[PDB]
Amino acid sequence: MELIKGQALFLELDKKDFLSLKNNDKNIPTFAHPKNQEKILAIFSLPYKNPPQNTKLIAFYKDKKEEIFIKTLEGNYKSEKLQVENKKIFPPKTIQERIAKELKEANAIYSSYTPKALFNGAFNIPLNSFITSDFGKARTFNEKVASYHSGTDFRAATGTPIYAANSGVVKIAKDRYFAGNSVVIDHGFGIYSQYYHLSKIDVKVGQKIKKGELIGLSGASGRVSGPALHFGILAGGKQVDPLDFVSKFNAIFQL
Ligand SMILES: NS(=O)(=O)c1ccc(Cc2ccc(C(=O)NO)cc2)cc1
Ligand SMILES: [Zn+2]
Repeated sequence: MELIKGQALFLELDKKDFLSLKNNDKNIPTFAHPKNQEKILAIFSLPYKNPPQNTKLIAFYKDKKEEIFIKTLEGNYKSEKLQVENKKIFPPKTIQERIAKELKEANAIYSSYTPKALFNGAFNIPLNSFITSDFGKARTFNEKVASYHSGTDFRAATGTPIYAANSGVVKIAKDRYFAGNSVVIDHGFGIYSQYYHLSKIDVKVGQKIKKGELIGLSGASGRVSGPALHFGILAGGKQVDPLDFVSKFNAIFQL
């Protein structure tokens, strides 16, 4: 199989006698296929930055094992050559402490695996607008990736109401260093949606939020280049192309 970097893929396997699914060390969780009772699914994701050239997964059954090979593609993402160089940014201690603390808080959440669906059918978009900046835009020195846009931006004047893309539980609902006012929602099975740069937050940590319910108003918090909504999806432990993942998830779970 082939997969473009920064994308997720739904793998399908026989349910009967299945014991586990592995990638070296790492176990990969599985969930039911919602339409076919003889199948199970797993989500597999390639990082954007520095992915392997190929990946070999193994599914262990009682009777036998099944090898899955996946080749990484580069895709056709927009990229610009960086001119300066990263050097390294030297922020003041107070900011470095804040960033490092927020990072830890995020990793703990992103590696919680909720083994049931908290969603309700298909994802919807968080507002009815259009994309102003795409997933995957890269900056390169030495044709190696220095940075990339890890979500997608939708046009929004400050104050545009923003709606949950699907049901779940809120896990983050506060001002954070680069993200501004942030909401992150757990949808189950390790799928998280992300809403950044809000001017207002209307939900609370631990709250159960239904699809289409209001979660805030858009703003420009944390942003240099003007107001906009940044929407992200993290799944299989990585940031992935949100519109790509939404169309693949919906093809399977549309009620
Ligand atoms: N540790 S932290 O402060 O919570 C933290 C660090 C990095 C990021 C990634 C990120 C941020 C903003 C944007 C963006 O809006 N593009 O328009 C995209 C990605 C998110 C949160
Ligand atoms: Zn963005």
